[PDB]
Amino acid sequence: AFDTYIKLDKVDGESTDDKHKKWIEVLGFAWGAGNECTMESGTQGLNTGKAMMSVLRVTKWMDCASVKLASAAVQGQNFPTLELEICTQAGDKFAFCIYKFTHVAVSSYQCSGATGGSDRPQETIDFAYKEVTWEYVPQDQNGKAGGKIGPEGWSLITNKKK
Amino acid sequence: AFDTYIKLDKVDGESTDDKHKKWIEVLGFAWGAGNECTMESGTQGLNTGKAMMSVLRVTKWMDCASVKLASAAVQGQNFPTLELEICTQAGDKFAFCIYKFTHVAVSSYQCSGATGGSDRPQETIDFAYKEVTWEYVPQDQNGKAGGKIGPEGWSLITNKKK
Amino acid sequence: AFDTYIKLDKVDGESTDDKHKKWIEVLGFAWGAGNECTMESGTQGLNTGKAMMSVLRVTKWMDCASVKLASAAVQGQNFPTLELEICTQAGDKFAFCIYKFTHVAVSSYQCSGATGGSDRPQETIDFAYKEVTWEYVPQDQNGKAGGKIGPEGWSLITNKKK
Amino acid sequence: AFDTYIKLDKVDGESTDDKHKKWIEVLGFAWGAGNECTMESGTQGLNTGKAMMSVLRVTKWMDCASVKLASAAVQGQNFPTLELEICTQAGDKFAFCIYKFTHVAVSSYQCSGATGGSDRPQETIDFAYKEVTWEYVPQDQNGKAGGKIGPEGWSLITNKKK
Amino acid sequence: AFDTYIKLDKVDGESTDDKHKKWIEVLGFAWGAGNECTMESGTQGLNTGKAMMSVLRVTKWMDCASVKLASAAVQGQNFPTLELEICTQAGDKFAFCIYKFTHVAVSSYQCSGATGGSDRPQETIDFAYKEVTWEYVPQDQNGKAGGKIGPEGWSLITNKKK
Amino acid sequence: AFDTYIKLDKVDGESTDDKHKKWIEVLGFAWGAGNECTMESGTQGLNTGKAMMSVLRVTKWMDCASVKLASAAVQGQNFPTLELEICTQAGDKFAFCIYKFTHVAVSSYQCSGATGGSDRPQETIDFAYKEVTWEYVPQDQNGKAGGKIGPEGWSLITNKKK
Repeated sequence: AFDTYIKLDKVDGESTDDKHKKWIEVLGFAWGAGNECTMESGTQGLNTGKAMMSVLRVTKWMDCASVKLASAAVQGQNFPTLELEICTQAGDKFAFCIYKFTHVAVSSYQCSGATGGSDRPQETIDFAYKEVTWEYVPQDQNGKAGGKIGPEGWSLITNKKK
Repeated sequence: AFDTYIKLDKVDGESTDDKHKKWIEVLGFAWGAGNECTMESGTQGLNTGKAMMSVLRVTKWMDCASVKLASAAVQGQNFPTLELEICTQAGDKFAFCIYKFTHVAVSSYQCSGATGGSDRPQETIDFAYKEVTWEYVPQDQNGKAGGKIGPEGWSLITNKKK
Repeated sequence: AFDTYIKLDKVDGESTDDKHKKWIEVLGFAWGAGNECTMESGTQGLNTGKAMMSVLRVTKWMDCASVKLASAAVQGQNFPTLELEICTQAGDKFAFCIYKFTHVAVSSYQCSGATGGSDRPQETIDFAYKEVTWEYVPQDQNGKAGGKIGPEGWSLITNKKK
Repeated sequence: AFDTYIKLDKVDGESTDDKHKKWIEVLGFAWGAGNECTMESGTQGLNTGKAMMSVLRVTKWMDCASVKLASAAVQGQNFPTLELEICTQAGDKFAFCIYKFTHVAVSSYQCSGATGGSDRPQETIDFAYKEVTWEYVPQDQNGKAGGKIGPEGWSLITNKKK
Repeated sequence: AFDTYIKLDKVDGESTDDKHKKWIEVLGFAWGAGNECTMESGTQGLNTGKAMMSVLRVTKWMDCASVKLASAAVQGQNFPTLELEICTQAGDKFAFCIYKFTHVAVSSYQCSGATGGSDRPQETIDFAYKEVTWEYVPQDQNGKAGGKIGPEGWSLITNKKK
Repeated sequence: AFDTYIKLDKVDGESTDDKHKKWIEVLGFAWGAGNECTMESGTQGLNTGKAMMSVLRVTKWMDCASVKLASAAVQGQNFPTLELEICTQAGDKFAFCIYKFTHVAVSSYQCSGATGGSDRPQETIDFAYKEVTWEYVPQDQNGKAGGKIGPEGWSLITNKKK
């Protein structure tokens, strides 16, 4: 259920499934946005102010991407595009949620090792970006998919939509 | 027990039950209000000062509303009306508590994915607003409902009741 | 054991037991007082300074009082009298502790809903006040009650006892 | 094991055991002292500076002392003497630790009620003081007691020993 | 699984396995790097700013290295090289991750003892450094290893790569 | 396993084992040292700066030493020597780690009592000092001991080694 993959330009991960070959296998993502809307209690309009977005926080094991992720950090390396993709365990293994970032960087890379229990050390990566898109897809109780829900998004270079 | 649904103007969720078609299915809500009454210990009257209210914090899975919720955030999108509704599992599936917000915005949208366990990622949404109403309904031990308890509320535009 | 009820002037709760009809059924109360006695280590006398008291923090389910409690908050509504009462499960269901507040307000009302597990949402209410009284009653191991322990208390309008 | 009792001048608690009639039965005490000795790393001598002591934090159920404890708080009531006593479950139910405070006050009284589970609400009391004494007594593996370990202590009025 | 060893110049640990004789056996490592990339939302470029790296936090039992580690701390002792190495439990016990630090110091040494349960006290060591290298190696599902992933790294003396 | 004893000059504890008669039996110790080595990222050398050490935090039950420990606190009492010693459960009950402090004080004494469960109240003592030594001893898998690992240490009066 909710198997998550993520793609970086010229950065081979280790995945194996048909639709995500050499992608990076990821556990959790965590991501957020929201504006500066106060509870005011004195102003007539709402007053949304400015828009804002959060880094994406990826969790995953060590793989073949580690070293590049490690270097990316201290290198301030610019990527054109990061694609996040969560795909259904059942149904048709399709992506019911397709995220898309543009102008991405690794803002932090962390590493740590349980020691003697769970296999594979675990890393946590923070991906800073400029632009992004949501895209969601429902699933027919009959197993199959349904219509895709209008790909929308936002840009921190323009402070406009999509 | 305590099944919670929530409605937004022109924002189809995914619900299915008769009374809440295409509504957004929600787990928890959390909401609060209260004034600035100090323990003083020097003033003769009570001294309630100003009134205040909190954002509503919704919890729910990803659905078809996600993308719109996502966009709403960075878009500062204004909605006329948000209706919250908690409905009894037994009895007559009626709403024993009907909340009503007027002039609503999404102040924050957060996203996160367990990775490989529970199904469906989970989002947490903060809804800023201008006005609102409580409304509660008791339930007859004989299963059925009882009289509705006077719909009351408050406005941050007037700082008056109802 | 330790069943707690609480009464507000013209504010029907939902209780049912003989001695507390239409009272508000409550789970926890939490309450505190104490003065500003420092560990000094330089002054000869003790130096109690000023007296102080805390809000009472009530916990309970949603009931018929909710809406009034909700309104009370933003309304800064003044009540003459709040009576707290904890009554023995065994023995004679009598109140072994009788609290009494005078000039009460709701300083905050909070709401929240588990989602799908425990029944009934849960609210937490903070009651600000001016005056109050303890009153305790022992219980005879023979089941029955014993003498009542001198009703005492204090006032924040006078900073005197009882 | 480690049954704790505590005595206040003209303040009947509820205890029953032979050696502690009408004393107040207590669960935990928590107490501390220590000076202002820094890790310096620049000064030749140690440099203990000033001496200091902590309030005693008592935990216990509601009893017949509650009301007096409650009043003591807001009243800044001065007591001459508080005796703490921890007594062995086995052996001879003797006190292997005898604490003694002089010039005591209640600096805070807190109250709280679980609601519906454990019996008896629980209060936490902070006792401010001027002077105090330790006294400890070993126990013969043969069940019986041993010699008492020199009653020592300290005073915050003199900043001298015993 | 994920057995971790670490080597210091002229500092015999206690390990025993063929490939890591007299090395120091370690449980967890924890390590991190990342730059100062803000979510900006006003600047056109990304703006990675400066690069930065974290201390390495080692966890291990007391061994023969303890005393030297202890002395290193207060001595500010400079080492040329610290090699970290995590080796597969299965396959060929090879190191699928080879870390390499240059110009290392012990910035802190901590000690602590459970008391009576787990064997061996536990120490936590922080290793400050100047330079370092990642190096990772995949593993053939057929048990054996695969190609090594380009040894990269970074230097805080140059603020350049590798 | 890892049985810990500690000795103070003219301060009889309660221990019983042959090698530690009347010593104080202790559960945990916790102790630390380390210098002020920054991650700099601008300076060429390492830059260890100053050396520093932590108090030793002892945990133990109440015994015959309590009262003296209690008095030591408020008395700022100077001891010449504190010896810490952790001894193997198996093998030959020898001390595989011998700590030695010189010019010791009790900087804090804390007390607390579970109430009715675990036997014996528990105290936590902080020992401030001037000087100290590590000393470790390996153990032959054949049960017996091995060579002792050079007794080293440090002084806060000189800021030199051993």
